[PDB]
Formats: sequence, C-alpha cells, structure tokens
Amino acid sequence: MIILSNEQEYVLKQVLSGVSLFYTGSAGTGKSVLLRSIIKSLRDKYPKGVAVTASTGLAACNIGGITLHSFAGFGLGQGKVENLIKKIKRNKKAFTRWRETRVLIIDEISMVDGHLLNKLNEIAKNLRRNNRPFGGIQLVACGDFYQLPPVVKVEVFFAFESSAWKETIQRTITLKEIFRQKGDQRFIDMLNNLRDGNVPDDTARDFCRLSRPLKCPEGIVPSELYATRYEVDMANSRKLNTIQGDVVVYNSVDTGILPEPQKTQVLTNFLAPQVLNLKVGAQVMCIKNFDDQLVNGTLGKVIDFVDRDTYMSKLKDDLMKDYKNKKYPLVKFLLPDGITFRTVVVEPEQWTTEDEDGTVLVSRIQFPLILAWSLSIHKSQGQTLSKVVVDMKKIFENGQAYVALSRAVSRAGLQVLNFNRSKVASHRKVIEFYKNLS
DNA sequence: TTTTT
Ligand SMILES: Nc1ncnc2c1ncn2[C@@H]1O[C@H](COP(=O)(O)OP(=O)(O)O)[C@@H](O)[C@H]1O
Ligand code: ALF
Ligand SMILES: [K+]
Ligand SMILES: [K+]
Ligand SMILES: [K+]
Ligand SMILES: [K+]
Ligand SMILES: [K+]
Ligand SMILES: [K+]
Ligand SMILES: [K+]
Ligand SMILES: [Mg+2]
Repeated sequence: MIILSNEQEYVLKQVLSGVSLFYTGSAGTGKSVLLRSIIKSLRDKYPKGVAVTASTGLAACNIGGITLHSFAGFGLGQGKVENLIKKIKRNKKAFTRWRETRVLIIDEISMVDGHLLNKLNEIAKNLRRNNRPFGGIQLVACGDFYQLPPVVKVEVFFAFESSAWKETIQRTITLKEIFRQKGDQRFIDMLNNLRDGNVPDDTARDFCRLSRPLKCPEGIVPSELYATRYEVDMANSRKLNTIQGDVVVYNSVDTGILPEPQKTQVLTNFLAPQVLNLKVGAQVMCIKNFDDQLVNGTLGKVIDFVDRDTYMSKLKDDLMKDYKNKKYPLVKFLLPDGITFRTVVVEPEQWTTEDEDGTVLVSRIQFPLILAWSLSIHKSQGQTLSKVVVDMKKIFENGQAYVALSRAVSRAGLQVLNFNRSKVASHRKVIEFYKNLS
C-alpha cells in the first residue's frame, strides 16, 4: 500500500539494529504507519517477544496493540512498585509476558506519565532479574510531545523527564515530511504554527474562515471532536434525538461479588455502556476485537433490530446470565479498507473485572457498541479523519487544539467552531525539550 | 477538564 520514505526506512533500520530509541515528528508524519512496519519486521525475528502498546485504547487499536497499562498488569499502577510487582506476579499471564518481551513499543508517548514510566522501568528490572535499562527490553517510543500531555487530576511529569527515559532512550530521530495534509501546504503551515503556541494573525484568521458548514454526501457523516465528555455525550444525544424511529433502549446486566460502593465505582469505568440507546441509522463504534477485519474502534451503521434466532467451562457459566432480551442490532461496519462494508448481527458480550485466579469480581453484559458520532479530542489523538467538525469551546489543555485541528486530511473537510488563540498553548517543558534537540 | 483496569 504505502512505500516508506527514506526517513521512515532509516528509523526502521535503527529499530531493527536493537537500539532503544524515541522517534518523533509532527502530526501525520507517518509515525504509526512506520510503526506497523516495525512490528511486522520485528516479529519475523521475535515472534512472541514484541509488545505493542499505546497510551490510549484507541491509539493502541490503530497499531494492533493494547494499552500500556493493560500490558503491564498494573491495573492503574497507582501504589508503590513493591506492591505492583506482587500483583503482576499473581497474574501469571502478565508475569510470563514481562519475561518473554524483547521489544516494548509505546505509541503516543506524549500521554505517558514519567512516573508511570519509572515504575515500568523498575518492574522490568525486577521481574526479569536484569539490571539493564528496562531489564534488557528494547524500548521504542513513538509520538509527539507537542500533542496532549499526560492526564493529571509541576504535577505534569513528561516522559522525557523520567530517569527511565534518560537511561534507556539512546537516540532520537525526527520525521519531517507531513503526509496527512500533504496536498495543502498552507494548511501544513497553519498546523505547524500551533505547535509552540504562538499563532500568527493570518493562521488564526484562516482557521476562523473554516467555521463554514461542511457539505457532504447523503451518507457521509462528519466526525465531531470536543474537549469534554459532556459535549461528546450531548452531541451523540442530539444526533440520536433528531432521528425518528422510537429509540431502542438496551440496559446492561450488571452483576458482581464486590461490595458497594466498590462495585458501582468499578462499573462506572467500563467502556461498555450501562444504557445503550440505538435508533435506525445511528452512528456506532464496535468496542471489541471480534474478527481480524472487525476490531475494536471500527465504525458502523445500524440498519435494523430483530433476531428471534431466525434471521438466517466459564462460557456456559455466563450464558445463563444472557437473558437474550429479544432483539439484536443489525450493524454494517466499514472495514479497515476505506470503501467496503460488512453487515453483521451484533451479539451481547461480557466484560469482567477479575482476580488473577479467574474469579470474576464484577460482570457487565452489553452489546459491544457505543454511539460513535462524536469523540473526545484525547481519544482522537492518532486518528486520521477525512471529514471532521472541531468545536474548540471547552479546550482546556496544552496541545489539545493542535491535536484536534491536525486530525483533518484537508481544510475542505474540516469545520472549526469557536476558534481562539487563547485555546492554543504548549507546555514550557515541551518547547525546551525540542529546542535542546540540536 | 481529559486518560489509564
Ligand atoms: N510513507 C507514506 N506515504 C504516503 N502516505 C503516508 C505515509 N506514511 C503515512 N502516510 C499517511 O499519513 C496519514 C497519517 O499517518 P500516521 O501514521 O497516522 O502519522 P502519525 O502517526 O505521525 O500521525 C495516514 O493516513 C497514512 O496513510
Ligand atoms: F502524530 Al498522529 F495521528 F499519531 F498525528
Ligand atoms: K538473568
Ligand atoms: K499546495
Ligand atoms: K502575526
Ligand atoms: K484561507
Ligand atoms: K443482554
Ligand atoms: K470543546
Ligand atoms: K489552554
Ligand atoms: Mg500516530
């Protein structure tokens, strides 16, 4: 599909030489595309020893991986390293993975906290009896620190400040050619100006001119980016509430042996929704990796709701809980090829909080769907969007404007609402980082 | 005001 540039090939060459490194570049410079090639090559060599990870769930799906937290076995990794190590040792699946890992890839490194990275460093050494940096694991960090910083409640501790980073990262390589907006050089200039936070008048004016409504085909739906979840949930709601069709309500079956409030506080953070509201034609996103083609993050469109089964050791212990309501959603999913579709009948799935031995502590049964329509700027980081409307109203964080506006392929498929330079800012420590790279 | 099980 894609020929790697000579810059992309040079990075790949360094990674295959075993050097622990961080490679960076502006939004859309082909970092993740290269990363997928790195993965393929590194896995010919170490078939079971390449750990693919990203800071967020959606950015991990973009490279066929899992979150950094999920790879570790940390849960949230909040306590002290002495306790985190015991927890990981109880998870014999994660403990084995820590010892069999040869390369650790972390995409979207900007959102990885340096304190988390220092714990991962100490845990790597301990579990592997290896005093090398990261216990001998080759660290491959990939991302852009002008993009979103680690999420906080200076408290913000960037990854490049950690002692782990300084003793492990041996080389930094910068990709310079921007592919996502390559057709529009002015657009690239405007996006680049946002990086350091200083926005010239012409760039600011050129973004305000994008407030014009987008005109799209009948079936082309533009993605909506917002800073907060309230907006995302409201934007999904208003879109659903305009569709007629007597909205179908799917309540989740929530069980568990944990006491309260612990059980409620665990369920609150499940991606699967407690109440899934669906109409006909509602935009949706799959949140489970079913197939090699239909994976977590795949966008789709619901066409109908009926199945009385006619439309043609623990598993059983969990099938009893499946009352099967009466009706499954019929959803047509745009496959990861851009054009073709695949319609499938979406069955309910189970998400479990468990203990290392296998005893499920909390269970939620729900269809693996969320009304997609809208999306947080945080979760957009890493995505490419052909047609997108960005509402900068509640932007509160450094690099959030830059990430949001840089998701677009072109200005013709981008609408910007409530643009303001006050919303465009970068962290002092990020700017000094990139200026020291000389 | 966001993300991470
Ligand atoms: N070498 C290349 N040639 C052509 N297009 C590319 C190349 N590398 C990346 N792209 C395109 O650029 C877009 C963004 O690339 P991505 O890997 O998401 O960059 P980053 O991760 O740095 O944002 C993708 O749609 C991809 O198809
Ligand atoms: F740097 Al990106 F999508 F990962 F623009
Ligand atoms: K050893
Ligand atoms: K041009
Ligand atoms: K100016
Ligand atoms: K213009
Ligand atoms: K059900
Ligand atoms: K907003
Ligand atoms: K700001
Ligand atoms: Mg990327």
